[PDB]
Amino acid sequence: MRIPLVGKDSIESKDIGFTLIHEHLRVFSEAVRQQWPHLYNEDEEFRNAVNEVKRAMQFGVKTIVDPTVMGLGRDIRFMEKVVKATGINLVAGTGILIYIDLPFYFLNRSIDEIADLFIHDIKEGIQGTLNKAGFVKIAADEPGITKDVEKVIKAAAIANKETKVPIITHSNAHNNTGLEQQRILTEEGVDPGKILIGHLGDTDNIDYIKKIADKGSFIGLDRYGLDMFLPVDKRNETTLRLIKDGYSDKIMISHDYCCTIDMGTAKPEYKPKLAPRWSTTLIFEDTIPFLKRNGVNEEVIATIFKENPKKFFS
Amino acid sequence: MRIPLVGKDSIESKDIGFTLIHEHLRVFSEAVRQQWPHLYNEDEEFRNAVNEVKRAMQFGVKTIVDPTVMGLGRDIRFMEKVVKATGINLVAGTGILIYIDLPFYFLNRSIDEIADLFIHDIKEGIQGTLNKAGFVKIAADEPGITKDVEKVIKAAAIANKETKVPIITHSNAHNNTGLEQQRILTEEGVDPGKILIGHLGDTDNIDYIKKIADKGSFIGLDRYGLDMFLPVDKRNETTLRLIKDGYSDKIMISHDYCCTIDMGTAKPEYKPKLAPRWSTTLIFEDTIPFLKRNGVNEEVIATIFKENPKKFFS
Ligand SMILES: [Co+2]
Ligand SMILES: [Co+2]
Ligand SMILES: [Fe+3]
Ligand SMILES: [Fe+3]
Repeated sequence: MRIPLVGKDSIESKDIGFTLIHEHLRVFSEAVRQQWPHLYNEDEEFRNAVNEVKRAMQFGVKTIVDPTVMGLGRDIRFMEKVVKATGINLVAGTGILIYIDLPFYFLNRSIDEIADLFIHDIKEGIQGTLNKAGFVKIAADEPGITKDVEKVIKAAAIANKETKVPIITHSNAHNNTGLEQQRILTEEGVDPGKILIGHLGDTDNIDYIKKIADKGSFIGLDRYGLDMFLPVDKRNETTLRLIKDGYSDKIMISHDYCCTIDMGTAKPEYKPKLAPRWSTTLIFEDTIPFLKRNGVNEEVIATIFKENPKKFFS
Repeated sequence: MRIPLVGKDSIESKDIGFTLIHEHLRVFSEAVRQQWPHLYNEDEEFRNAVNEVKRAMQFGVKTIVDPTVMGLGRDIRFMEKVVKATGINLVAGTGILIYIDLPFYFLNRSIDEIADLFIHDIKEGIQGTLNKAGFVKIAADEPGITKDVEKVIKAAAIANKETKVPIITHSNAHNNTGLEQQRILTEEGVDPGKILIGHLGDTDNIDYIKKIADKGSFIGLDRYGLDMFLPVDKRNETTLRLIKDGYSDKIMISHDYCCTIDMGTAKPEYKPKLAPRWSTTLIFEDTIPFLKRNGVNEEVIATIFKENPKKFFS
């Protein structure tokens, strides 16, 4: 297939190259930014995103997939400015990130109406531009598969069947929300190989992770650097074990890094070892060197960062 | 006190004149408008608001209080354009309308931080303008007094104690959310006479309505025309009974009219009598004529629409 890119002509999926599948140029709550602009500094957000993207490119990253959608402050014009300043291939998406209920707008509205919003972004363009969405992003977390969460999942299935774009999820690794997302999507006719079940790297429960991979979907070991969810060393051991056991062709690795994010800062926790620097390049500083010196060869690295994204977007 | 007005110098509260205490120039879900602008037409929204405001002014309305805040799409620049086009006195507010949880921005943030946002809008101005907020708006509905709902209530109390602006609420008339809002605010030191408990006209449970008025707060008979909550005739009978029983000095009347609103349309219900035309002038067409021909004198009308707002803002 051809993948739409922000600020560029679309590319063939075979040309995606080395990809970070889950990173955020910027995240914010739409209602807070609209109501209290004094809390934000767009110039700093722009500088932060440009600098992070440039650093990723210096390590060989060719494409970044950014699943900032409704609920996380997607801004296609900000994204296109970052592209112009860096030259990155940037894949933007459509979708909705909620944990409980949809915004009031959606009262009395059908799953088809929700799907039409996603299809609009895929076929016509995002936010009044010709930049088109290349995937759909959906979520579930601690509250489980609520009524409105299910509506969004089913709308993503409709958009995938109509346009063939893949689906990226946010899940909570400690309930079975990821497993439920996969099942609900596949029951609607979505190819399991067109789904990335997100945030599975937040657990060391390898049997749960493997169960989802064995059902055909990519597994998101996608929060490297967020020690609050799982420390880097345990993520590395889980990643290494999955590679040793033959799961390279389902593994996707990223950081979920937010070059800026507006949420309040949680209480710091200090451990014996110096805290890792969460960024878009931590895997080049820590994870990839760790895998290599544990015997993981170059072909595994190419599978995870090139072949798997290529398949996902094919 | 002096009441700040959008696009005008502040006025003494004695000069507020005939007031509609709860009307919306425009409502939308911030995240949906940001992500799917194709669903909206600002020129139509502007025309609708200007035309409604002009009609209200033709019946003698001097001031409109608009409690559109975070969660309902407050836009101070849109409001100031409507003022420029009409000459209305418009009171804008600050606050947050949620039913369950706050946006992700508020994770790990204190009640004091929330109050600081409201105080910023009151003292410094709304959305980067010098238009200042003249009241705080808070909500609770079917989910009851959740953790985050309580946080917003307590933040409104802090803002009221610091700045002396009054508090308008949204409640669900069929639970005791309005009674709970009143109690929580008064326990924090808010004068009950600085509170309007909203949406009480949605019930004909006169004992519940009177209980709140007797605890010192204004009662919002504030959704005239929304037959889905309560039909006009039963609202009129409840209003008349409250007047007959001596409650004029606590009654506030409005329509909650939204000149535009983005929410999906509920299923229509057709009754034997022609449905009333919900607008900002329905009370001049129906309610006020009904009260007068049932013996309600001009002094009652002046109490409800002039003296009560004056007290509320004093
Ligand atoms: Co996520
Ligand atoms: Co309300
Ligand atoms: Fe993310
Ligand atoms: Fe309202």
